[PDB]
Amino acid sequence: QISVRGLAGVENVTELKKNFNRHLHFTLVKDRNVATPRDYYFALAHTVRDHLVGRWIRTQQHYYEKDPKRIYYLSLEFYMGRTLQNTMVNLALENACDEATYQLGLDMEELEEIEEDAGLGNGGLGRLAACFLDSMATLGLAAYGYGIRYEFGIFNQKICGGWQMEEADDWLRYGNPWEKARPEFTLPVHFYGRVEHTSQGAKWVDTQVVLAMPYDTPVPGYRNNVVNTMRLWSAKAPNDFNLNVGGYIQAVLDRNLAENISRVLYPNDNFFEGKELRLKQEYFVVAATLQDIIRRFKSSTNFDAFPDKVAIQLNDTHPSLAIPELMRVLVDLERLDWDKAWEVTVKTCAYTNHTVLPEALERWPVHLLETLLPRHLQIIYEINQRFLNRVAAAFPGDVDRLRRMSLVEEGAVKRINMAHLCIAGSHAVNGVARIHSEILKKTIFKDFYELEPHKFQNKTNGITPRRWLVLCNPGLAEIIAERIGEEYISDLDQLRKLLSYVDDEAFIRDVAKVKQENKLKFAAYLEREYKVHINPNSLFDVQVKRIHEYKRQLLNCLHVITLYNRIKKEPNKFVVPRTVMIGGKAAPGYHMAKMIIKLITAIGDVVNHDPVVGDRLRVIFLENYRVSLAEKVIPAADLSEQISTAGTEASGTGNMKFMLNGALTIGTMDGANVEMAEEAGEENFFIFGMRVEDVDRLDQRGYNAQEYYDRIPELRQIIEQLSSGFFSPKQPDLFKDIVNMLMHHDRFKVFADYEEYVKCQERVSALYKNPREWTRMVIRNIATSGKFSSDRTIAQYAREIWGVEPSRQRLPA
Ligand SMILES: O=C(Nc1ccccc1)C(=O)N[C@@H]1O[C@H](CO)[C@@H](O)[C@H](O)[C@H]1O
Ligand SMILES: O=C(Nc1ccccc1)C(=O)N[C@@H]1O[C@H](CO)[C@@H](O)[C@H](O)[C@H]1O
Repeated sequence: QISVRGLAGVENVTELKKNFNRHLHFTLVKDRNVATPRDYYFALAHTVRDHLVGRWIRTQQHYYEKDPKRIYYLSLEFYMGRTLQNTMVNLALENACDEATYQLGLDMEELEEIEEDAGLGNGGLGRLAACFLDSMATLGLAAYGYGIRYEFGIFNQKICGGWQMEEADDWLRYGNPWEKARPEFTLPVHFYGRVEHTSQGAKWVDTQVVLAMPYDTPVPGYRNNVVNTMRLWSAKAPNDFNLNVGGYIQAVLDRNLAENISRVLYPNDNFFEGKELRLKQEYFVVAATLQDIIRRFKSSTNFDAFPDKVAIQLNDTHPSLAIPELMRVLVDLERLDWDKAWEVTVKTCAYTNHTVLPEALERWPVHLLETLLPRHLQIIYEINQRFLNRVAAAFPGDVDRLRRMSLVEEGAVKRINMAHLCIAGSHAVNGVARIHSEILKKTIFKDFYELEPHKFQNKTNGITPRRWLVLCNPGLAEIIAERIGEEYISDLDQLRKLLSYVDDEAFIRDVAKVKQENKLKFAAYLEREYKVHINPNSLFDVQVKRIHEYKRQLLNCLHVITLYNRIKKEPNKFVVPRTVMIGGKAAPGYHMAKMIIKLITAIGDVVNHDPVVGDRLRVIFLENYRVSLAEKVIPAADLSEQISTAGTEASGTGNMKFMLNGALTIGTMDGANVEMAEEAGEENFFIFGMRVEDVDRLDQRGYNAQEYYDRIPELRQIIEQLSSGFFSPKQPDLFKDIVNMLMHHDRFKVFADYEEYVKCQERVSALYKNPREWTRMVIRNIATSGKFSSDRTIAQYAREIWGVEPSRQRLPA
């Protein structure tokens, strides 16, 4: 149908059809008379997966022959989403499969909807890892993603009576056609035990063993025949585990305890919970991964070359135990001297920070590490002692610096600061957007920057244009390709060529047509699967991201209520119709976040049923926001809400997805919004509110929310409506906690940005009244979105941290 989706050759289509029928028969053990839609999905997945095998085997043998430096990306989260369409896109198989299935009497899009998301992440950090894997393969890097194969991913969100309910994400129930179990590469991981000091070195003894079984998933590069590996570990009890009939049976049942390690993803976004099971998960991935790395390195004794052949990237502090684990193996097992082992470790490891919120930073109680990982604790103490001796030599007499920089935090319970460990043990430390990286050097890691300035870098985040343009918005990808060709898909900077089309009447019409079609398609999705009715001609105002106070969904809520109150005051006055869509999951134990969701639905309940409002304002909570839903709503959006308090959103990546897909942005100068505005021009961005400096000034003075309440009559009305039970008639005090927080303990200064936000939103509505000028500004955004390709980001990691050169060169098919 459309060019960017590839060729549908006679030979290919015939071969796809016959292999589809072969799998339906031999693999699924079905015929066409009994086959269900799910059977058809699986037959297709197997048909496509067959095309990966040859390339996968030859990519890995190529790495064996050439022996390039290997990149190991360690993460507790990989938010992959669906794999079928992505695989077809990267293999140029989409049109061929579409044709083949069409001739078999099947709709491929319908089959694609059957696949479960691989929801092995919470949000931004997990999705970044996924985009990164795609870019690393597309850039021909010898890269491996290493993580955990959770049996249960991020929970499925159900909304019941306006409240979030959680249910287990049983994503493996029907099987996963995209993984290959590798039970022959199973490795032991050790826990507990004790440290024994012998004549020659320390020994870690009397441990309990859990097995780590790897599952490999292919990661195809974009049309370069490269297929890299994501290896995810699953926990397995050894056969003699816990080994009378009651006794025998119980011993077998108790194997569950060991296997619980990989059972479920911790559902916290930007928060630290010091649970033993989480620590076990963190060590489990680290221990199994490092053994795999060392084994592969030896199959190339001399560890001087280790950093020349290995890079380990730590996705935040979650796999920070890689540092003392590498030291443990090098010192205790390989018998290297401390100083050499340390040199190797530092040159191998690099650390990426993803948040400055203090509650999110990992600080593990010493007593936990003492029991679970006694040898690692000893190594951490030794690292700390040697590190502090260095600090003391550089800043003599600065006793407070010593305590501030210590890996060991004193207090009620002694804790290890994992971020401090990571900085000490890495040759590179980076933030994820220019403003964030500057904040790291100026505030939370200031002491470390002063000691080792060369270590600190920036690597602004990005998104893959494959999933986030070609896959989810083929219509836009096509109208761009018609003008500037196809090369932009792996060279997004080429989108700048679209600037010469900003006055092109045909292109303006095409951009606007593509958006309208996307909005119609999404409006049809909402009716079919949720029976909700929306005006497709209205401005699609969307805020999708995890529910957190710093992201300020509440500020959005305040604007929504302002609009409703204004309509009610002057009903027969024209307003630009809006569909306000808010979606995202709340962490199960985050009360305030759960209250915010209830508020959103409560506002919708009132607004959506007021006859005076009509089709002029609609408020919808998008249930179960996840990668597959993002691929649907983002292409349909007109306005992207990126309204975090300045200095709180490290980067954001949802922002980039919207920019690439033809939405305009209303946002604070926070995270990557700053660079987005810089790329597009501030005239082409709806910027409002406090900058970081303004927040700092307010903090010095003290933030008094009452001041705003007293001086803004429209804000007073909203608070009074909330408190009185206007939005909860049967439970008048339902939102008392929200009001109290806003008035008395608001860390994120919702009121301080209220006036500027509402004013800015009026300017959005004004522009939307002029479709031609709206679209022209959209073109200016898409055209300057190139910087935010994860290909750019990965190329920078490669050259500036890993010391490897990216390549767009094809491997033979
Ligand atoms: O090939 C497989 N997965 C794969 C292949 C290519 C790309 C992505 C995933 C796979 O899972 N094969 C399974 O191996 C089992 C033995 O190890 C067989 O019993 C299964 O029938 C087969 O599906
Ligand atoms: O810190 C994060 N997650 C987390 C933190 C602790 C425990 C589990 C997950 C996180 O997701 N941070 C986000 O990283 C994104 C990718 O760099 C950024 O775009 C976001 O700004 C940041 O909040």
